[PDB]
Amino acid sequence: DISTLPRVKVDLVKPPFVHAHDQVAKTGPRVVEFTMTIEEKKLVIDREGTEIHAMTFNGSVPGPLMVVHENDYVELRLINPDTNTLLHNIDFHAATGALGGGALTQVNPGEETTLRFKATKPGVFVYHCAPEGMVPWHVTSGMNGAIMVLPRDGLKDEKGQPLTYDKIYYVGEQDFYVPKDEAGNYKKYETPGEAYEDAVKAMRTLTPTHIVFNGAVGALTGDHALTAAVGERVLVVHSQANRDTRPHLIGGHGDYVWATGKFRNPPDLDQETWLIPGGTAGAAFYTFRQPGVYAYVNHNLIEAFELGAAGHFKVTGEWNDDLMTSVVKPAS
Amino acid sequence: DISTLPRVKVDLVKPPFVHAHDQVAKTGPRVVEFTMTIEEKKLVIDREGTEIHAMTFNGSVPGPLMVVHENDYVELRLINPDTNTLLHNIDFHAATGALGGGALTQVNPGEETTLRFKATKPGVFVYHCAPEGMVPWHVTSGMNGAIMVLPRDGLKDEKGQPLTYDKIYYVGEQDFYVPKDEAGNYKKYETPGEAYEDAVKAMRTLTPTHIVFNGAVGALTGDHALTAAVGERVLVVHSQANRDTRPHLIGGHGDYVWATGKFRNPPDLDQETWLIPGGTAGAAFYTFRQPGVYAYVNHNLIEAFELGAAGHFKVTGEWNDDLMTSVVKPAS
Amino acid sequence: DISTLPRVKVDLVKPPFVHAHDQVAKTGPRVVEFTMTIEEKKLVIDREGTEIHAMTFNGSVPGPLMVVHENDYVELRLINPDTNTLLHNIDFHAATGALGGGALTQVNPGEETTLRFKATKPGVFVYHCAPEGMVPWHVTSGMNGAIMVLPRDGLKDEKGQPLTYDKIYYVGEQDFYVPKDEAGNYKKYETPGEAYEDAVKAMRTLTPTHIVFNGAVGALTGDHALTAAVGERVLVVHSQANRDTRPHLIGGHGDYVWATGKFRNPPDLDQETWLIPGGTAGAAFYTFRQPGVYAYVNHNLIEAFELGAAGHFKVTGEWNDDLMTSVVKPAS
Ligand SMILES: O=N[O-]
Ligand SMILES: O=N[O-]
Ligand SMILES: O=N[O-]
Ligand SMILES: [Cu+2]
Ligand SMILES: [Cu+2]
Ligand SMILES: [Cu+2]
Ligand SMILES: [Cu+2]
Ligand SMILES: [Cu+2]
Ligand SMILES: [Cu+2]
Repeated sequence: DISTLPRVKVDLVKPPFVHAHDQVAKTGPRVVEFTMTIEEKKLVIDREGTEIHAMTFNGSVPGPLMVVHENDYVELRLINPDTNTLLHNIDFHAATGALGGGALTQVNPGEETTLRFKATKPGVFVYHCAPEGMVPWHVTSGMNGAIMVLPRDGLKDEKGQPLTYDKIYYVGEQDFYVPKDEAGNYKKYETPGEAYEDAVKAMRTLTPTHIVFNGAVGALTGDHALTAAVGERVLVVHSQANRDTRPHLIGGHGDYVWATGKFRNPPDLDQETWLIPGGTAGAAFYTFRQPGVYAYVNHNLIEAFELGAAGHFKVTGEWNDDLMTSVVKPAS
Repeated sequence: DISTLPRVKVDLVKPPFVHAHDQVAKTGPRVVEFTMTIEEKKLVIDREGTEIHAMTFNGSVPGPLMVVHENDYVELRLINPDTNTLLHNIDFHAATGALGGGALTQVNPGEETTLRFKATKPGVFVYHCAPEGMVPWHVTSGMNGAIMVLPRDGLKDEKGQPLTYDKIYYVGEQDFYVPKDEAGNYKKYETPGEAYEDAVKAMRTLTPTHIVFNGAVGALTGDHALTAAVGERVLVVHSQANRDTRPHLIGGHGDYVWATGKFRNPPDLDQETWLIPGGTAGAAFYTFRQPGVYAYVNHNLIEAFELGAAGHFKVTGEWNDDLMTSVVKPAS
Repeated sequence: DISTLPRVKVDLVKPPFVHAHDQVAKTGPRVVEFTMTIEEKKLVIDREGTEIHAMTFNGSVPGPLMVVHENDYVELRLINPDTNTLLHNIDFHAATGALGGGALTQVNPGEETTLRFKATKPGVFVYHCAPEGMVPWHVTSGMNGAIMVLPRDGLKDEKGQPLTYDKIYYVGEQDFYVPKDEAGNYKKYETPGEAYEDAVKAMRTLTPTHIVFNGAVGALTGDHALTAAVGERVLVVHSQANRDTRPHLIGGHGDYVWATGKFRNPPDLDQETWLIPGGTAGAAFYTFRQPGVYAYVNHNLIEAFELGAAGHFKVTGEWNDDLMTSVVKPAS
């Protein structure tokens, strides 16, 4: 009887940060209560000042990472305020039935709904909006995120030994398809209905105009760079709701990688680059061994360095000259 | 001596259905005899009525799924009737030597040939036409299918326990590259020779105009939706002869997935989405747990919902409110 | 103390050949000394005579395959002669720290540098040039290669038994993005600075104009076809620094495949086609069973047969009619 289970309310945080949770379950199964509010808003996505009408869960692209344990129940209250103009819903790849919840969560502006589902499979999973007849538009406008369902005894390596992370970050990679005129400049629109056929035409090229981490070119750089220290074990969760991506930590590795994100499978070891299929979330564990700046990129380098799919880690600590050294510094 | 083996003639069926076979081999190795007749025909591939000149094995896109056991011999009689205009052949990725049989099966219109090969590796494998100098044209005009070579003791899970399916479906995903004029309308042609350079130019964009299951937008929907019942174990074989695809069952999972299709490898567990590389067939096993409509899609959602790469399952049975429930239905 | 280790100087060879090495380490850890000289040069990449300004390590696209054992130290002397015009550096995906060495190896023309790093993870790894603000231009102009770090006890199969290769080849697959005018003809340029914005614009299409093995259409064909004999165990290392590829040996298989190239993981068995993500190197082991010509291709067949991503193996020996035979040769 689900009514006899403990309930716990989670307060979500903005990516790339992740709400507090326990890796190993410290309670029995619980109903884990989340609330998200849909926000349609203008977002500046690049250095040129290109501004799109984003569709978001909780004001961010991506939506927040939700974290539960296997065989918990996830209960989501989804709010569509009357300040929005569109119908939205939510589909969880973690859930079973009703198009992942999409069939049960259609909310017009001024409506709310509450969905409960049992998290029966451990892994990281995409969630996204999926309104009938409009699915790729919503998803490619930013309306996606991920949920992590941890095994009750936490993560394990290929030999079944515990893998415990010290820090976790969530990188949502978003492909935008900003409509272009024939000269190649981005077009702007006065209503969603007036933008829609042009959105569809831009999507049908299959060529994103921008591919960004955390919602904008340069979002995970500067004062918003990811951080770690030498010796820290970091889990990076990475999702892409629509298009394949190939994450790579420049100067590092994926020590243990679940490229398709499902923790019942043994991880791949020592990866340089891993492929996360469109519509999947993956997770990579790394222990930093050197200080300095790392670039975390989609290793289609055009996507990384021309279209925006790159962020930085700033790592503190001691340099290890055994692992790498300049023997002769650049000279004539 | 192959002449001392039993011979069994198979009568093929139209995808997404699969000819009758045994999962566990009930005989010793056999020569399994198949016949396919090449048919060049006009096919309407979308709701707008876009009509292409398809090149098919046995009148269908994809070609039929052939099913044998490891170390059977496959004997194929390939017929190119004099009503066709082109040279064709057949390459099996399951076979060893002679470009998969392609070098030995070149048939002009009015010719036939018979190829025999030993199915030495268990898995699902693409087959396709591959005439010298014209390969991608034939393949992207529909001339591809798959063959499943089952282990003699049937499929096994990651622990080596039997996995037995109740139903099997074959989804062939086809990328078409319909030539477009500068305004973006599809062009039409009076002969294959007159279409060819325009075909090549359209292929060189690397951007399909259509991506469809079972040969047309909406082919696996409505009265042609895939079916199952709650509790049924279903194997979905999915092939793509030219381009990567990322299947996803909306509302379900791949309980056991061989994303690159080869059964000597342990399956990946609990997949949301899996990547099948171009030129590969993969196979996903799922036990349905909820009734209703599921969408089976390529999870590039643009490819799914704008370009045609989506089908439906209709699943009968009892709803499980423990797994998913609406707690508060959408309301003001 | 690294000064007490043996030093061994390697003389590199042109791809697809690989310098001589031992599969099983016959010495303790060593400092393995390599020298590469950067060469900017004009290269004819297709049958039409399209000529690009290539940027190379050691005069070749790809750069040479370096081969060391796990926990060796790699010491590279990188030379940028004053005959070149650009700044270059080198990033090794095998290395840990300083952006894979990129931060420590920036060499102006007329400069050289020496980097040492410990090869701590066994696998095949990409290396490439990565100058700040210009990364995809250098990489997509040919400035990439791979390094193989073998386990000290050589390669092993999925059961931990030795896999020993008789021959090894390195296939570098390169995506070029040759700028096109509006009519679609390739443009030509009088300086790198004058080409750069057009390079960027061509890259931003995400649609390569050429995809080639060993630096040009047809490079691994004819007198430069790869060779083997029936019964020979061949390892093919394949890298792609920027874009996903899906290798396939037409008429063969990948008996044992490390699609993401890392030897601590068990190989995938019996692959028809495998996906190597952009920014990764993979390795496939095959024992030839039939003589004749094989085509080794990217199984996006458009990329293979229209854009250049295809090479040949010529295999000597005895035909096995048990594995494949023409029963009835093509006839009326
Ligand atoms: O085929 N693009 O996901
Ligand atoms: O690179 N397309 O398969
Ligand atoms: O998304 N191309 O690597
Ligand atoms: Cu929405
Ligand atoms: Cu989805
Ligand atoms: Cu054909
Ligand atoms: Cu093929
Ligand atoms: Cu360079
Ligand atoms: Cu790199």
